[PDB]
Amino acid sequence: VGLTTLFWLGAIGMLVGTLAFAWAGYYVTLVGISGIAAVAYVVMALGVGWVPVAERTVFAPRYIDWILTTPLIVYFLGLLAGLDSREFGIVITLNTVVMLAGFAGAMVPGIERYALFGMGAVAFLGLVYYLVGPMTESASQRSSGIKSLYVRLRNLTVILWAIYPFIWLLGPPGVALLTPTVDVALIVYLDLVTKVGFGFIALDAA
Ligand SMILES: *C/C=C(C)/C=C/C=C(C)/C=C/C1=C(C)CCCC1(C)C
Ligand SMILES: [Cl-]
Repeated sequence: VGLTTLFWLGAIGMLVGTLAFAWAGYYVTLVGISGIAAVAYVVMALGVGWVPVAERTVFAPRYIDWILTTPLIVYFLGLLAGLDSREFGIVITLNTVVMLAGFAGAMVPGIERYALFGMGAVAFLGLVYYLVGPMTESASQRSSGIKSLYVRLRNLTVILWAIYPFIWLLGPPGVALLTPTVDVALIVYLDLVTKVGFGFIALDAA
């Protein structure tokens, strides 16, 4: 099982999700979430964007993907919760800090990269606070079914997103403990669940 095989698997999974969401069509956002990831995985499957950094290999399309798709996931959750256009700005700003810090830390060869990782971790804790607190208060004002859908997507999001920084740190970008193949396999699984699984839970409730 090679890296390219794993990338193709993620590509296929994102494509199936993309077509499913487009057919059922919120729906436009889900198409963007999995559609963008599909492209990133194909590019990586073709061997494009594999950037050598010191002694590790960094996958640049992954971070462009995350920077564009994760704010769309937060946007989807913000619509469910009924956020005013100002609350959107805070959470999307916090999200972008996490994503940019990870992208920069991955691309820096020296230990300064752990300083960038730490900053993303701090901003992530602030993002979790807004999901579990203010956004949950806001979602409470909606129908019982909308509130229930928000809570289920929120917990899926919070629990799984919290695993990514550990995979990053244990993988090549960090202490380089986990091997690239295992690290990639774990992230392909998480990407598929936080995007396509996310989407199908929304379809089921609709
Ligand atoms: C579809 C892709 C998803 C949902 C990716 C999520 C990624 C994260 C939640 C990553 C978080 C990180 C930290 C909290 C600190 C810095 C390193 C990151 C980017 C792995
Ligand atoms: Cl990476």
